[PDB]
Amino acid sequence: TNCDREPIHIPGAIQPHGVLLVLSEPGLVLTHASENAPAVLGNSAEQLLGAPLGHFIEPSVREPLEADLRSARLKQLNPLKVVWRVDGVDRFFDGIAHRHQGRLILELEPSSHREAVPFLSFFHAVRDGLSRLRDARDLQELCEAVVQEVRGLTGFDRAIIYRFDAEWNGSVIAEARDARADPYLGLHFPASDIPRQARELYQLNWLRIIPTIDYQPARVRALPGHGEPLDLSFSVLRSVSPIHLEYLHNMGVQASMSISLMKDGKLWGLISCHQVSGTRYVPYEVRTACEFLGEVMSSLLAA
Amino acid sequence: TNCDREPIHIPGAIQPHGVLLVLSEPGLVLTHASENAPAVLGNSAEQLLGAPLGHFIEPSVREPLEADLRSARLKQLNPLKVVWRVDGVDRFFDGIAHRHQGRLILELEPSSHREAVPFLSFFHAVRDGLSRLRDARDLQELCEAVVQEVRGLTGFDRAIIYRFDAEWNGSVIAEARDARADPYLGLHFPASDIPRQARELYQLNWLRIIPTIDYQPARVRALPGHGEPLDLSFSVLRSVSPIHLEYLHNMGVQASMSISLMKDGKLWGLISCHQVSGTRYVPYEVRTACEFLGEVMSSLLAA
Ligand SMILES: */C=C\C1=C(C)C(=O)N/C1=C\c1[nH]c(Cc2[nH]c(/C=C3\NC(=O)C(C=C)=C3C)c(C)c2CCC(=O)O)c(CCC(=O)O)c1C
Ligand SMILES: */C=C\C1=C(C)C(=O)N/C1=C\c1[nH]c(Cc2[nH]c(/C=C3\NC(=O)C(C=C)=C3C)c(C)c2CCC(=O)O)c(CCC(=O)O)c1C
Repeated sequence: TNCDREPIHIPGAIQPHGVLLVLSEPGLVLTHASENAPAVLGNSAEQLLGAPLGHFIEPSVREPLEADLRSARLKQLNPLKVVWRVDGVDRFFDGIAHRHQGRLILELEPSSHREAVPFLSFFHAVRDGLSRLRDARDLQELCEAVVQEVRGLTGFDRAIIYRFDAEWNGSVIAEARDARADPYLGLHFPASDIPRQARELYQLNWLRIIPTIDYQPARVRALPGHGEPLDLSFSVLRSVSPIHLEYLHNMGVQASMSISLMKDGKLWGLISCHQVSGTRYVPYEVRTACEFLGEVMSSLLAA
Repeated sequence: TNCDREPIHIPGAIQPHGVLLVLSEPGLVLTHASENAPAVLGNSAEQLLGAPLGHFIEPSVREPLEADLRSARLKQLNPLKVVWRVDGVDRFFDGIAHRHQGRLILELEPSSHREAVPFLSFFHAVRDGLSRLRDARDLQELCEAVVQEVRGLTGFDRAIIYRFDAEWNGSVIAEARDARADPYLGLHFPASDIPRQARELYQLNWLRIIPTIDYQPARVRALPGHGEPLDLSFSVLRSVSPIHLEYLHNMGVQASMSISLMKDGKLWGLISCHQVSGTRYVPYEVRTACEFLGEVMSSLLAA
């Protein structure tokens, strides 16, 4: 048994700082809604399950949202602009929608505290970041550039490159840190700290974020006949394995984010980030800029 | 003599669809203004020369603009938001500012016809583009990906990869085209079609755009004692060599854009684009996304 066996892709629950919905196609009837919807959205699961999405959307953004949701080109279209009209009182969300195993999953995170131009911060992050990565003259300089850039953009206490060896053991080959975070640079860890089914999932889904390791999972409720494990492999809000939360607690880490580094189709390593005290809800534009930099680094892993 | 000798970096004039200003430091007094300022800005050179920039800027965007102009971090801060208050009647511009040879040059192009979210189109362009470039499995697939993406983003009739050989002759090794543009794929051209001082300039300044080859150059006027050739090497609006305009006329090309491809610090090739009929004022976000893709391709020129 041991670590390789837990089915981390179907926990039945999400991290409660966003809301997860499942939408029928083509009608966009909600078949599933996470149970934190009252706190986040201002509606109960009973109001949600079996209602059409449009009923809750401010009418002027409604048709474009529905058009996007039916597009597949789906992302490419993320993030979706979601204005949730309840009281109302519009609430604003970035929607991240994806299709997996026959389900259309729409995840809602509250739109950033504004106020700077939308997507300007992404524009600058990836331009400045690309040119620092291109200054690197070898693999070690690349790693140190990436970790400095990611720590700069996010404000995480620690950011490392964690490289896998042939046996899937890993080592900390680059680190940028606040002084206040103990230095992990140079440490090697056994393969079971990132077990096989996690590594397999992380070859497909290149980003995970845990803005606080102390949260109450919000169960995903479903219409009768629906529900039945929801495959959450590509869902950003997926509740993470409790044994990993305990590992982070024991490391003394309150919040985490990691990004897969790919090479020739195979997981090569991770950019891994920790907040040592306090939480870390990384804004959408920052997270996405960091993933973009990880894709650039992955493409450069030919030098 | 021949082609290598013309001093293309100091033509004394600009392409008239934007305005070029030179600003003193730290006071931001205009020492130079291109003579098309009446058409573009609504002020004469006489009103401009020796006035402080702030006098013309809408007061609520004035302090941040001046702060940026004095920053160096200068870009990194481009584009600058420039609201020009004359009549007034605000007019809106993207400012591209740079320092070169001791001058602070501010170039003003009219802000795009709006209306979509600012920088959203850049966000999508570089994300979708990066993932198509990463699908390429060899140099030829890379070239064909780049040319398809750039043509898709811009709408140019033709987009090619033009690769330099050891003697600086070039060949068209990839092409995407409207059918209506003759195919240049496979053609080789002599080194003098892109002469030595152009190639040297294009190792430093990675983008040039000619939205119409038929334009009246707008001379750059200067305060007494100033003026004296303005080095326009890094200026986007720099008027281009008339012999090159004739070459484009003769190719049957009405508008052009090219991007340098760099490898190990040396010019490797160009992404070159043509509009065969009609003009092509590529919006700022599109141009900048194309340059970003050229930087990615340049970084990948290790495979
Ligand atoms: C057998 C069970 C497990 C033991 C024992 C253990 O130590 N982890 C077990 C299961 C497990 N881990 C993860 C995900 C995971 N683990 C890491 C490990 C590290 N983070 C670091 O910074 C370092 C070294 C400094 C190590 C080593 C990481 C980065 C991750 C990814 C998640 C994150 O970024 O925090 C999982 C999967 C958790 C999930 O996706 O649900 C499991 C089951
Ligand atoms: C000796 C004078 C010149 C002769 C003869 C000639 O043919 N060109 C001469 C000078 C010259 N060229 C350029 C810039 C330039 N030339 C090219 C050439 C090509 N564009 C194509 O698509 C192809 C093949 C299909 C060729 C070959 C290009 C791309 C450029 C860059 C400008 C642009 O993108 O249109 C200059 C410099 C012009 C300037 O920067 O002021 C000069 C002096």
